[PDB]
Amino acid sequence: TLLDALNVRVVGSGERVLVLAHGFGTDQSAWNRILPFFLRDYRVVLYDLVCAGSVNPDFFDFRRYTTLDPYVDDLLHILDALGIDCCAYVGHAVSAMIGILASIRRPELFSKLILIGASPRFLNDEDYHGGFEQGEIEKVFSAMEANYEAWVNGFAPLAVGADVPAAVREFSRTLFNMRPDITLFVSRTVFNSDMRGVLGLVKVPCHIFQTARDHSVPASVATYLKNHLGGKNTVHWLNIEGHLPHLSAPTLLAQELRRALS
Repeated sequence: TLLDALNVRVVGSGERVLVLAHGFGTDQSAWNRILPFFLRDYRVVLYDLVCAGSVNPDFFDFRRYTTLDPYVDDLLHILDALGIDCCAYVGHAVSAMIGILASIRRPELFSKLILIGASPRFLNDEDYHGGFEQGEIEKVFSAMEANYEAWVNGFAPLAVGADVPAAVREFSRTLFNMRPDITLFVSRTVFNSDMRGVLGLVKVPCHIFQTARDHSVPASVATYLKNHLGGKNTVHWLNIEGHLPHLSAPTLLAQELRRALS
């Protein structure tokens, strides 16, 4: 029933497992345009985080999903249920972190992690530039709660960054699918987490995919990850603007994935 609730799907003609894990505001459909590049060499595993608008909101238990741990639990449950003993993992934003944490708990499960638009911490402090001040973040939450639609319309073009209208709409609609309720709660969960202290525990190689002008991830956060993740790290400086390259420049992003995977 968890595989059903989280919309777990296994496609492709290959034998090597590749899992694609969406970030906040989207669901697994965000990979639709990447997918074709991997169907013939891989067994591709996709799923939706509980907070995706495509998952029954009855399954979003506010007394459970207060931190990333249960998200990790869900991932690890999927992989065990599918009988996966080793895979390559691609995670966008929050799913980058979920991947990190999963790898630490089950290092045998991952051959490689690929992180797209990852950050261990959004908030600035003494010696760390995360991109956001405590004030800023709060004004986001009050904008979201006051008028959810107005917020989506102002946030989506910024998240996409580049002028790709089709992408803005697609991101808009998956944000709109989410119950405003949950979007608020999940955002709190994320903007307030500090993953910095875990990075050194990672031992699996990580490829850090970083776009130009990512509104939620400064260029230095990519370097920081490269410097702190405890395994062998490669940074991929994408010639793409925005935080959602899988929606905005899918052919370009797929080519880099293919390269990172070899």
